[PDB]
Amino acid sequence: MFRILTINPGSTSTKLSIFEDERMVKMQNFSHSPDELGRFQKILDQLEFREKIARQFVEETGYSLSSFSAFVSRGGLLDPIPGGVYLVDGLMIKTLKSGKNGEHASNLGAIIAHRFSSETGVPAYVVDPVVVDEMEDVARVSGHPNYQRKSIFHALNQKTVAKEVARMMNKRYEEMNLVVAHMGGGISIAAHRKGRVIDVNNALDGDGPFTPERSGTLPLTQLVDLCFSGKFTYEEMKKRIVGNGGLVAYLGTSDAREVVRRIKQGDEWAKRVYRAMAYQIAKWIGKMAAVLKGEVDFIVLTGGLAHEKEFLVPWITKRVSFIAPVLVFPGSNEEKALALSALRVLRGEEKPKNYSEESRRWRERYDSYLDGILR
Amino acid sequence: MFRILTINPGSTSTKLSIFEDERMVKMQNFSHSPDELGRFQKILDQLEFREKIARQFVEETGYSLSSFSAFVSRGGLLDPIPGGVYLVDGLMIKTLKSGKNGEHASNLGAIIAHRFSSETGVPAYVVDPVVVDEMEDVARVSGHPNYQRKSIFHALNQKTVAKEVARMMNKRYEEMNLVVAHMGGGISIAAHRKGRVIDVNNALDGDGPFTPERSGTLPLTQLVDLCFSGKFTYEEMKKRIVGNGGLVAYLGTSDAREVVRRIKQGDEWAKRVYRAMAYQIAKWIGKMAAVLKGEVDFIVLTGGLAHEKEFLVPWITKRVSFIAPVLVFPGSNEEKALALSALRVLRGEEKPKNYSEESRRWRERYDSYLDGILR
Ligand SMILES: Nc1ncnc2c1ncn2[C@@H]1O[C@H](COP(=O)(O)OP(=O)(O)CP(=O)(O)O)[C@@H](O)[C@H]1O
Ligand SMILES: Nc1ncnc2c1ncn2[C@@H]1O[C@H](COP(=O)(O)OP(=O)(O)CP(=O)(O)O)[C@@H](O)[C@H]1O
Ligand code: NA
Ligand code: NA
Repeated sequence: MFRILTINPGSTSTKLSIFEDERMVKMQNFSHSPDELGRFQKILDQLEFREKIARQFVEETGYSLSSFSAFVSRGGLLDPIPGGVYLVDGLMIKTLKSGKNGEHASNLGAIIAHRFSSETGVPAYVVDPVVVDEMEDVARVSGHPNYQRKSIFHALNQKTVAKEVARMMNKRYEEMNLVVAHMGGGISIAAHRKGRVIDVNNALDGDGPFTPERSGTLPLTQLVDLCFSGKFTYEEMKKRIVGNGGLVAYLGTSDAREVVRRIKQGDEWAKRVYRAMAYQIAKWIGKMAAVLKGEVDFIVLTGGLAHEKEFLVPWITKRVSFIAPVLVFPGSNEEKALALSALRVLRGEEKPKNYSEESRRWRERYDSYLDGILR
Repeated sequence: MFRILTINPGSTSTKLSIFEDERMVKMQNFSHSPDELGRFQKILDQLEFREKIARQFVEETGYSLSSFSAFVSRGGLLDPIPGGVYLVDGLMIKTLKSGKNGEHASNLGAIIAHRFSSETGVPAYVVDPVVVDEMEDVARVSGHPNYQRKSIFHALNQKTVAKEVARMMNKRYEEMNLVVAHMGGGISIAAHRKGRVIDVNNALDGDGPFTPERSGTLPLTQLVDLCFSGKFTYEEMKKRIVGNGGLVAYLGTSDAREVVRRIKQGDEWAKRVYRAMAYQIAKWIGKMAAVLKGEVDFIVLTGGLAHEKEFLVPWITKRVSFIAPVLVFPGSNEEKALALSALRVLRGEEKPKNYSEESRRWRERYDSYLDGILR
């Protein structure tokens, strides 16, 4: 019986849970109000504030941090790496604290687990960071030398549902081909070729179909124009990619249930914009089908939007069932996903990756690719 | 946004959770040691003890019981009723407190929700009690007039996975035919005919295949003999049906992972007994296939034992795939299951049943059946 602690720091919340083997024994979401949050200049300044909530969470359990077998955290903005469960080390910490790859609340998670680790000797891990990158070189070329397509998406949910589909039919994730569509506030559509995400859109940076809250890919010219059109507000213009865009920008809401209600009342602009979102998701799924050369076992719809079975799901299904049957796996459980990955490691069913080495192996391969600087 | 509280009292534990719509915000399992538990004569005496833990659980949340939209509890030993979400009323309470249908820790749940209800005005519900009974008359005949086959199983998990399978393929639970096998410490195999469990074994009372901890159906003669063979210990002989039987009685453990480890070491008695359990599950699935006249869309393996994909799952699959394809849906989430059922009701997507009336409609039909007393 292994007792595990999962750490999941988000932009506006902090989720923690305790697992005893595969059974969850405690979980609590600690939301943070804009007020309470704006009290910090840089994101790193929240470090002690959030650690305090975690120590407190275990504290009022009667258990001590040394009674745990592992501490597991959501990855963060680490350098590109293959999927898997990594041991938190010195290089990871240095990178996270220096925000060399950007600052994000999720970076605090690994740091927090590491300290819990230095005080108890218990192992700390991070699994499937948002920077998981397992794509093929051909997918990196963008059309212009000083631009690269990068793999930045909800890799944890992707990998997790893919393995769930396999396990459901007692097959191996490694022997299938899938098109998995994670449709939440962010939308990533990935091509899984034999356990490897060979191509996917850069969801986190706003590339792809538009979402309930993001605008997704936008017209090039019209952009470079409205770019320096005086309307320049590096911030304002920058929030139209991850904050103020998509359904919320057209209908004034990012709640699908609200939008479906309107469609049932005869709202035509609402239905036209919602239908356009499904239309885009379908197109991208088509892109990924072409990536797999048509060899697709299943198309999987997952994420919050997969719950909407009256319009969205049926619309997508009609357009893409010619590629492969459609399977719906609604939602996503980050806590359970992280704890199980740590259990597999503790049970010796999976080998822990070493971020340090693993990062070098990746950069070495990427650097050989990047050697296109030869004129 | 509806805030819901789920109440789940078990034999040795108490699980509570708080949902804000479909998002879980707090959950905690309160295990109770034999010492702390044996401090009460009758099960009803734990009433105030467990209520105190629930009030405390919400207490340290900052929220007040009146800020909730609903209180949801696991059913209990109520009189037979169709599946669904019931409003807790006076008749239910009277029945639970009087243990007329038996005493069980799960009975405390509804009672606790009801009080929370009388203090705040908020609605209290119980969903899919273990006594859900939707079988056909033909399935009730046992072979002897003063004996009836009763439907007592983990109806919540059954109903829940069945609907999940449907939703997965965007079809309606009401338009399919399934054989669902819940394989945990208790094993129920049910025939789902168009959204109605028309037949299933009385898992809770020890009828069916043997389990990791229960003996299941036993030889009649050998039983009636060993019945009054002096070895009579109404208790001891009674615990060989739900406590001391099955794998634990043969191998000395009810942990499948432990048993699989032994099989990998060459243990032959272990492998022979484990294989016999799969063998039995398969036979019962065959019984249910005959109940559906072969019209089966899918065979679904769910519950803890569904996690064991090295032996159990593959053994069952080989024996029954001639009936219909096999789908594996491991585990079971009671908290999420209860909260979602209350959300659907609060959202008006499902109508709440009235235990009082619903119980009469059931007994009336049963009584017409029972009218076989006409010589
Ligand atoms: N039952 C339901 N019916 C219809 N829509 C639902 C739903 N539950 C959630 N949604 C919608 O699906 C969308 C996504 O929820 P999800 O939990 O995946 O998003 P997120 O807020 O966590 C952001 P991201 O996906 O980038 O992490 C929501 O924005 C909501 O509009
Ligand atoms: N990952 C895993 N691999 C193999 N076996 C597992 C497992 N997780 C659980 N099990 C086994 O499956 C069985 C059932 O767990 P489940 O959670 O359904 O049981 P339960 O204890 O809740 C009793 P009941 O099913 O009657 O409520 C356990 O008895 C255990 O031996
Ligand atoms: Na777009
Ligand atoms: Na038996």
